[PDB]
Amino acid sequence: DTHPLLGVGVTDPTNGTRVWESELDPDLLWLADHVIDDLVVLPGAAYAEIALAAATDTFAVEQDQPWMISELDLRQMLHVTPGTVLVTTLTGDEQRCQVEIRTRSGSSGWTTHATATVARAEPLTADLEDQLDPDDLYQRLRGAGQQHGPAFQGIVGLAVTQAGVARAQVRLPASARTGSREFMLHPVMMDIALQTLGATRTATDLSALVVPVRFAGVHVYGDITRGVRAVGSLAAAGDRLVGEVVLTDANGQPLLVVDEVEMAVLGS
Repeated sequence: DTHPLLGVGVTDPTNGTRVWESELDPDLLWLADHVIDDLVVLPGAAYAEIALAAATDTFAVEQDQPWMISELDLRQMLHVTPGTVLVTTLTGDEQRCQVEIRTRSGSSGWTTHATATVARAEPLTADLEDQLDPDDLYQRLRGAGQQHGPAFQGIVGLAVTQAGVARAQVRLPASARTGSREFMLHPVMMDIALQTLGATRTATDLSALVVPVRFAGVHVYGDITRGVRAVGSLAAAGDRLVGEVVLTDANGQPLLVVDEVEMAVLGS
């Protein structure tokens, strides 16, 4: 009953830093279903889950979704090969804390893949659609080398505003369901929410694919797995493009909102 991504923790008495190691294998539940250029790469959303899971395991809190992620940098993609060991540290207090997520090659070597700053949760017109075919979006993304398996195909309905906002109908697929219990936030479900940015006009106007590299302000209010509508916008500023996405209830209540998703073109 231990967290399938985070694994088992131990606090280093020398410095109060907490440390978890975890065995990752491509054949792990629906990891196989997120691939890039024929390589299984762990989805960015996973780091968010790990960071939350790490905070929860460290500090007991009565609140249901007690954390928000101030920010999260996706410093390097992790190609999930057999017997990958994923190593998480956490420092800081129960108000604010830093997570860092690495993989370890043997002993004496680590590669940092993500860093997150977790904090306590803060509580809670002729823009009309061109209907779109989800199967098109997926086939396009397959063409740009991103192969979403069955578990990650949560976009069951899709459309774009004239303003270029992607509005999507999402259902967490069957294959993604199993193993679900242990997650503070379901990485597949979040990934799905995030895939809408790919349908945003800025993104489409851009082979090569656009991918998140940074999150800021990820808010969780419930079992996003219950989320059914996902709306993503993506503007281009500076040299850099940044979107928001928000995932909602059947009763239109926000389940997950990420205030900022910095994106970047990747050669494929």
